[PDB]
Amino acid sequence: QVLLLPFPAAQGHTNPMLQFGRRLAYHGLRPTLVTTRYVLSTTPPPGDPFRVAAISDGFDDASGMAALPDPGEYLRTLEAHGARTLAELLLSEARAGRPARVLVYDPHLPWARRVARAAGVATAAFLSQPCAVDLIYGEVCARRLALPVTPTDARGLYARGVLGVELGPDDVPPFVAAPELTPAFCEQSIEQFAGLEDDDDVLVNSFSDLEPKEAAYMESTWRAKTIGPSLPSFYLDDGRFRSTVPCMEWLDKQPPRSVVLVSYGTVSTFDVAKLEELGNGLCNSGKPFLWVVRSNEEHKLSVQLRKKCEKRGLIVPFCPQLEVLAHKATGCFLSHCGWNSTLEAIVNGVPLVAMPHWADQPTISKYVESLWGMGVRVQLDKSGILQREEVERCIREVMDGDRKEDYRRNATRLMKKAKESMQEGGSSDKNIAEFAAKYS
Ligand SMILES: O=c1ccn([C@@H]2O[C@H](COP(=O)(O)OP(=O)(O)O[C@H]3O[C@H](CO)[C@@H](O)[C@H](O)[C@H]3F)[C@@H](O)[C@H]2O)c(=O)[nH]1
Ligand SMILES: CC1=C[C@H]2O[C@@H]3CC[C@](C)([C@@]2(C)CC1)[C@]31CO1
Repeated sequence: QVLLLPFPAAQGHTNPMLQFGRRLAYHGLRPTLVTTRYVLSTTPPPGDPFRVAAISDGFDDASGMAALPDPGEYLRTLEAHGARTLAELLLSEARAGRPARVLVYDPHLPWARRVARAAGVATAAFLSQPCAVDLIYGEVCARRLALPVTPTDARGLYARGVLGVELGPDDVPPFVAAPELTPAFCEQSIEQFAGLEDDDDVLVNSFSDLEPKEAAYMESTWRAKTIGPSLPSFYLDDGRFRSTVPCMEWLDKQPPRSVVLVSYGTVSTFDVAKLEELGNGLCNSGKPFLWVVRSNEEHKLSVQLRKKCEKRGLIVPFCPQLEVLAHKATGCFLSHCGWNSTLEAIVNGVPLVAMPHWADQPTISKYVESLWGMGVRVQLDKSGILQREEVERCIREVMDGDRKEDYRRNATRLMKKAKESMQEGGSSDKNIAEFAAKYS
């Protein structure tokens, strides 16, 4: 048995780990998704070839995140209850005749390691953020960089050939460049790396052609092996689809490369004025657009703005984002540049307009714009606000610019390297097959 333990609830942690698990099953391993009782009760299971098992974060009936909006407080409770119930699960599983061969875990759950190790179970950390950000956190954890991290430290990393781009103040990861803003997330980001060297394996959802210096450093410093992009094999053109979702039918009616997909992710919240600038920007661009506005956010949307969006947009609460990104009508993606989103754009060859909020997004956005060349980043005004004119300018810059073809050329180029990495003999595929063999 292979246990897979993502950060619970966090869809940006769970899909990639599930896809890695399908490849393990292809090689003969048996994967089990481990998740909270709440999420189990309130979500269909993944299905074959996965078993499911449960632990508790304390809130088996309510959402604990909702209950404990203070993040330090939630993490503390997840740790107390998760660690206890994971220990219980490792024993109950052995007693049922399914002893865990390895626990693959998100090291945003640092406690998972100690519990597995004390139960005698091999451990494999699964990093779901890019090498470039991972390694900076790593440098802090290893006491080679002090907090706060500065553009000067970043420039040393670039000068040493470790980072492939020079990060300015808006590009350094804010959790360690401005730790005061987010104390719990700083500590969580850094503590990923505490004890990592005791792991049997360390894995990262990226591919080495995308971040070659950063992946090489992560490997020689932390034994990190690239196993991504961890996406369904169909999108990767890997031989060894079409849904009925209504928004796909709308998209079927649009001309080729005409549509802007717009999504700011599952976590971040936008206030009314910010939604107003984003949505007016979209309407003002004159492009068709599929704008994802979550159920828990849509009450911030005025009737007027909503009516303006009807002329050539469609607003939905959720879309099948991979399917949309693979669709012929889709011309670019205005994205917060979460890592999962960015990798999905890359595998589909879709150029990006980046509008980062935090975590790894500012750094990712800088790579998009400078090293990868597959898009542009929105420039906030002097006081930190995104204006509708900037949203509109960037959409039009990517879709009608003199550099329209540069963004497309790079996105296509990187699409092909991403597919190669995950096909048989590719750099990521090889690390997957090695891991598979190790535990079979
Ligand atoms: O309508 C929808 C909306 C989303 N999805 C899918 O949900 C996932 C969103 O992941 P992404 O990394 O872009 O956003 P999120 O989990 O906020 O990322 C956090 O977690 C990431 C991983 O640690 C991190 O890089 C990032 O900074 C964090 F914000 C991605 O697989 C989408 O395809 C969808 O299918 N339909
Ligand atoms: C609330 C939360 C959400 C997740 O998604 C976001 C990306 C990393 C992150 C620290 C975490 C894994 C963990 C904390 C998060 C808050 O930043």
